[PDB]
Amino acid sequence: SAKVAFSAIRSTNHEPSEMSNRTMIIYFDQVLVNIGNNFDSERSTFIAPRKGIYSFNFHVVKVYNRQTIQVSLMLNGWPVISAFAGDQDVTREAASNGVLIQMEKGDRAYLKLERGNLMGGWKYSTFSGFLVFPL
Amino acid sequence: SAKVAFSAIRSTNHEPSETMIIYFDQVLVNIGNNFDSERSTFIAPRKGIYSFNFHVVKVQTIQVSLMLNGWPVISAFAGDQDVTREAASNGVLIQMEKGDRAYLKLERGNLMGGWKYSTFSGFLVFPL
Amino acid sequence: GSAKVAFSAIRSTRTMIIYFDQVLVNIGNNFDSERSTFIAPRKGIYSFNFHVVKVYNRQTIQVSLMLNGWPVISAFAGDQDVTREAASNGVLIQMEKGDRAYLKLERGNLMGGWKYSTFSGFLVFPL
Ligand SMILES: *[C@@H]1O[C@H](CO)[C@@H](O)[C@H](O)[C@H]1NC(C)=O
Repeated sequence: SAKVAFSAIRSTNHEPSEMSNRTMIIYFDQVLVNIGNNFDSERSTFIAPRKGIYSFNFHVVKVYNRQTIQVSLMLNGWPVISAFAGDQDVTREAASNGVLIQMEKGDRAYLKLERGNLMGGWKYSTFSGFLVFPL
Repeated sequence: SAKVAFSAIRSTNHEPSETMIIYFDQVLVNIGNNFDSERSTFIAPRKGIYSFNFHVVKVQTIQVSLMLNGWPVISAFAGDQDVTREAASNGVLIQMEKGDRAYLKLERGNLMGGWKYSTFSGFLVFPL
Repeated sequence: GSAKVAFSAIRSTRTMIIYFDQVLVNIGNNFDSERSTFIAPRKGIYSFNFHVVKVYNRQTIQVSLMLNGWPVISAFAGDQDVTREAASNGVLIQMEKGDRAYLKLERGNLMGGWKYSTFSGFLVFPL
């Protein structure tokens, strides 16, 4: 209803599943907040419970930054915003962006690795979201 | 009044138009219409705490300062190393009055090749 | 009233706790100790975001958001040659009354200082 919020973090440097390599969906294992449980089980897809304005924020951190990576915030399979990183030799680098989106009942919001790979594991990556107000 | 929010994106790599103000053509969210027509200015409709967030993406060292009534409040920097793209990002909460104007100014550098994928967001957290 | 909790601070000109002298917003006065410290007044979901600016070029820094002396999220800037690189991250947290949230310089020393570093947070909704 009025209180919907999720907060996830990848607490581990493990490689992606070969199921996750296909779908190109970035998943998060450690869930710090899930109010209304609309952020589902390690699929890392948010299901809008009702109509309203929602906030979204992500940071995709990588240990290996050789090849460029592009992360796109998806809405029902269509990209909304994008973040860019890679082509670096650094300690750790984050591809980060945030946006507010008007959602209708049942929309799906998730992160897709449009380009690059998650070799060496993404760790300390974050994905947050909450309902600002329903409309 | 109670529910105020905006959200905009630079959807094309087009060169800037003629004031040193970074505008965004694609508006996802505008609740209350307090974010003006295809430019960067948000006008506070009531006293309260407002959230603001911006990610200005480029393709030289540019400084983006979040302006409030003509003075800078926070600043972001994007030193151009050997990269395809780079973002100057920051965010803050500000206490604002009815009539205050928050917008993004490009203090240093220029945006050529476009500032595509740059975002700007903001909403009223609670009134006062 | 009790449902309105928000703070935001910048850094202008020990336990490795980063501080932000200029306080833009403090509603409820629950951010104190001349830094990014903040005690939750009530149980609920709180938002947090921070940008720690790596001023000097050749350094590497790591900033960890702390919850009662334990890291929750980490931000990284360094091993590069770019001036004023931001170690940034954000998270929502479930917290109870008395929980302390602050920023710790986990690795490195902010050289050239840190300036235009921001640290803000607010109560999304109580529980
Ligand atoms: C998924 O792709 C990454 C990057 O190539 C690889 O390291 C990982 O092993 C792949 N997953 C599986 C299950 O092989």
